[PDB]
Amino acid sequence: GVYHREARSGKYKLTYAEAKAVCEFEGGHLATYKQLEAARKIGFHVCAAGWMAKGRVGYPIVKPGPNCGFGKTGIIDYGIRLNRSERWDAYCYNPHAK
Repeated sequence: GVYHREARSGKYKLTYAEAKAVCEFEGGHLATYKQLEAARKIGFHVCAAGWMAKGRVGYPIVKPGPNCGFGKTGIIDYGIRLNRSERWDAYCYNPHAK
């Protein structure tokens, strides 16, 4: 059960700490790479850095955009950047997320 999530103020405003608090808020759990992958292959596409893993934020793109991803394939994750104080989206993952 993976679903994209944004900030109450707008995209690119959630920090690994905030992004999680939201997902874990409703007994949920941040989405990972492999997870967002199996969901990405089903149609999980979100042109925006989505927090994941212990603190890694990538850019999952199933449809190579012209100006968005410039033509990227799959999730574009490079790993943590040692700065959760960043601002992006938040990938949620709850068994029921209800």
